[PDB]
Amino acid sequence: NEEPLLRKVIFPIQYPDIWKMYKQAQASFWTAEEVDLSKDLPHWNKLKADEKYFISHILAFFAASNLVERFSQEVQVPEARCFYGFQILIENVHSEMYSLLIDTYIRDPKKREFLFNAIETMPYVKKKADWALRWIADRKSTFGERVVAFAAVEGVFFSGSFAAIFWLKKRGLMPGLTFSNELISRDEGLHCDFACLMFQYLVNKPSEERVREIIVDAVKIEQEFLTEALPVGLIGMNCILMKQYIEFVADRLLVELGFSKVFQAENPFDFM
Amino acid sequence: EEPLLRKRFVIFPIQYPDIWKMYKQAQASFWTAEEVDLSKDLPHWNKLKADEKYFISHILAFFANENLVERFSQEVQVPEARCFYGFQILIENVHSEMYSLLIDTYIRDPKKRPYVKKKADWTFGERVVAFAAVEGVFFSGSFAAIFWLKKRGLMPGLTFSNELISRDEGLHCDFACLMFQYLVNKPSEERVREIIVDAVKIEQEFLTEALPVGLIGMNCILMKQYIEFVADRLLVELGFSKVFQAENPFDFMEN
Ligand SMILES: [Fe+3]
Ligand SMILES: [Fe+3]
Repeated sequence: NEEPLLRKVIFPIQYPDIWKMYKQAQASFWTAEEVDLSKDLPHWNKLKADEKYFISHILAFFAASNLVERFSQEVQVPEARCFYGFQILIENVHSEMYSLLIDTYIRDPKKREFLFNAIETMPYVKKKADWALRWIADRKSTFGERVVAFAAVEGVFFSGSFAAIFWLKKRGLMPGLTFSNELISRDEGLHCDFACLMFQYLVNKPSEERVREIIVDAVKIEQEFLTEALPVGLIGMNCILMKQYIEFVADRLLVELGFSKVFQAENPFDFM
Repeated sequence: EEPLLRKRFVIFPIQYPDIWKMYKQAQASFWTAEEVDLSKDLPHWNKLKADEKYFISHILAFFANENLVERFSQEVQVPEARCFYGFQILIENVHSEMYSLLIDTYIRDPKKRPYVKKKADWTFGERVVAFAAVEGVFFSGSFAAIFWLKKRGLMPGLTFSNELISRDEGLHCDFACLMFQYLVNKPSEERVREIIVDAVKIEQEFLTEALPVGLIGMNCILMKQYIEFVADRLLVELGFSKVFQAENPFDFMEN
């Protein structure tokens, strides 16, 4: 309780800018039903064996993916709690959408079964697990550290896959997948932005050194996935350029938290 | 332990269609505070008596917890249930914003801007019922009081917000009953009564001793009856029998 966010009639609003972001969340409310998948199987069938493997897998990883309930309890400002309550909900809309997309492109139930049991095995899930239990759950962890981890989960992890799905939009393919990709990644941006806003109200925040360790570690994990394990070559993208994008994204985040760049990586993707 | 408390990778194909249908119903009743127009209430408020202002402000003060759903939501494993609870969390935030706006609209003077204690102190199944009780028994008499204001044609912002909020609590309370059905081990009829009947006592004391509905022209004996009626309706919903046998006295609460 040295911290304004942490210390124990919502109106009038004390924090207009926390509140403005809640209001932006509400403004952009949607449901998985809103998204039209009727024109997708034709485009899907035009994809090649390697591109279907890739798309079906990154979807499964999106689906495989509860720290927000913890922040909502911990943070004591009503304005913030409203934003986290909306975040809980919209995340559940994300899951529905991924389930819908899979069910639309993987029609046979046993194929879905093979697919998911594979994905539980894989490194990307274990590595992201180990990272969160290292930087969130450790309980030598601090609140400032968790805020930075929180921001990374939203803005570094899956950043490369949103980009991959945007690359397909460039080629006029799969309008339901790409349209839902836009809504979801927009939602993540806002969530990443909110975490960066909270970080600005901290009395005790972590060393630039420490902020780099959390962030650059996620970059390690995300780059490995999309270049080593499930390479973007599978859908005609360049690996080197993707590693660079992940770093541009991570540099942007460091600067949002008020620190200097580490990688100096420019954005390689016009379409982004 | 229990199906609702035990362990999914992908929502579809839906497993508990009845719980899912409730989530979809919640989604279909989405609203925000700004959709309720409070710009004709102050003139009405200024025409009220001293005792009507007293009553309305005080119930609005007690209207102004979903810590508990941030616990149910974490404990329940069935994805369809977790979806409903997510949406419930959102809607109670809409409710609080609504009640803050109302207070702010009528009690413009900052300086001006009990029952509380009895609620505070007051197995998964027990918590479900106590949870159902909060939605259903607590504040049911306050909902009826504002439906009385509507019958006299007063305070249209308050009364409309009340219709919306009442409807949500109905759904939220119904949902706690659907959860209760799915329990394999549930407390006996004896425990439910204790929880529901303690609830009724607290609510009855509140709207007839501390802050009598007589202040807005209502009959207390009848308000006591209606609270008992709501409690009865809950007991039967949870799969038990009535304890009070109370008829709903209010013709205006019949739609
Ligand atoms: Fe998110
Ligand atoms: Fe409720």
